Amino acid sequence: FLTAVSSIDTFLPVLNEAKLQWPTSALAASSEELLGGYVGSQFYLQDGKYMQFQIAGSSNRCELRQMIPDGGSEIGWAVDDGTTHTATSSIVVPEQVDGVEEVTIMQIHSGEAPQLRISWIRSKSLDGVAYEDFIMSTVRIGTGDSSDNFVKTHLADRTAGAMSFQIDVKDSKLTITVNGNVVVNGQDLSFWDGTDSCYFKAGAYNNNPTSESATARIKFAALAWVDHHHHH
Ligand SMILES: O=C(O)[C@H]1O[C@@H](O[C@H]2[C@H](O)[C@H](O)[C@H](O[C@H]3[C@H](O)[C@H](O)[C@@H](O)O[C@@H]3C(=O)O)O[C@@H]2C(=O)O)[C@@H](O)[C@@H](O)[C@@H]1O
Ligand SMILES: O=C(O)[C@H]1O[C@@H](O[C@H]2[C@H](O)[C@H](O)[C@H](O[C@H]3[C@H](O)[C@H](O)[C@H](O)O[C@@H]3C(=O)O)O[C@H]2C(=O)O)[C@@H](O)[C@@H](O)[C@@H]1O
Ligand SMILES: [Cl-]
Repeated sequence: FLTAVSSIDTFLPVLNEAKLQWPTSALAASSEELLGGYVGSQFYLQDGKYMQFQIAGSSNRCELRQMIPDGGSEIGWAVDDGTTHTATSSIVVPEQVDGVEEVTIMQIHSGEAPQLRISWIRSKSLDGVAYEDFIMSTVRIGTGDSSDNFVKTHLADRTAGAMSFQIDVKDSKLTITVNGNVVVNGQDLSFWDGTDSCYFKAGAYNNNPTSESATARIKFAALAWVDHHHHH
């Protein structure tokens, strides 16, 4: 039988602050249900150690969405509220099966748009450089479709071993740290000033596959939203 993520202590803090959306943004499991042992092939404990997400289908997801802690409702915060908002993770990205082309593994999202997606990418050129099998950040600085609305950055080549990420937002600026090294340093998020509906996400969100049957798979060794105010 499949082992539940809540059967160990590692992920209990974030599970107390998230709902699971699967296979779309529809509710699969509340925070209470996650803490109570919700499990399926889409969301189970691998190797006694990893919170593993799996999903097939274009634009489908198996993803945690940040909630107010202790049974609360959906959270919404602003890039310019003066608080530092932080998400941390340690992720093992396996080799992806044929047909999977991009898997979003962490986000900042709002009611209307993704401010930030960190994604694995099979193949893409950025600023005239071709990259394969790598982790990318995609930041929106507008809501349009033209390339001027996005800042897309190579973060790191995918590693077999765990890779650490940290996302920080403070005073309308974004920092992304990968394996302890700052890769994105103070990216401007001020376009989003006053949007009070932002939240963190993490898991597997499958983008532009070439086969809707192909199953994306992502293993988390750690995941947390870090509260700089220590509300207790
Ligand atoms: O390599 C490129 O720059 C390609 O960008 C394509 O447009 C992207 C866009 O930059 C961005 O990555 C966007 O991301 C969306 C995501 O895939 C999901 O649909 C959801 O999260 O919404 C995201 C968003 O709207 O920000 O996806 C588009 C896209 O549809 O591919 C094109 O410009 C492409 O021609 C170009 O090669
Ligand atoms: O286009 C998407 O799939 C976006 O969905 C976003 O989640 C929303 C979405 O409305 C979703 O259906 C669900 O809606 C909830 C909503 O949270 C509301 O507050 C209440 O919980 O009932 C609604 C419902 O059950 O329909 O959750 C929403 C949310 O903001 O959490 C995100 O998953 C986006 O990332 C996505 O692009
Ligand atoms: Cl799409």
